[PDB]
Amino acid sequence: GPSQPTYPGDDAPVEDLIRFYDNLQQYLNVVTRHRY
Amino acid sequence: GPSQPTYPGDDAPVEDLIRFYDNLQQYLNVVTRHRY
Repeated sequence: GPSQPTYPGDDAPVEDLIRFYDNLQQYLNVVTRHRY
Repeated sequence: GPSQPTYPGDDAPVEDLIRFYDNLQQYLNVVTRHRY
């Protein structure tokens, strides 16, 4: 659902950043409902 | 370039989250070079 994605940190490795990217993808998909 | 994207905050509005999404898109595009 509209789960607020957790931010690992600034020094987070690119893999976890990919994770955050996908988690933001899901979150944004939900909250924006593709209105951007 | 590989500019480390700035994190606005947890309560950041979805627009700025879109911004961070695109900034992460650029950053990840660079650093991963599409290897994910």
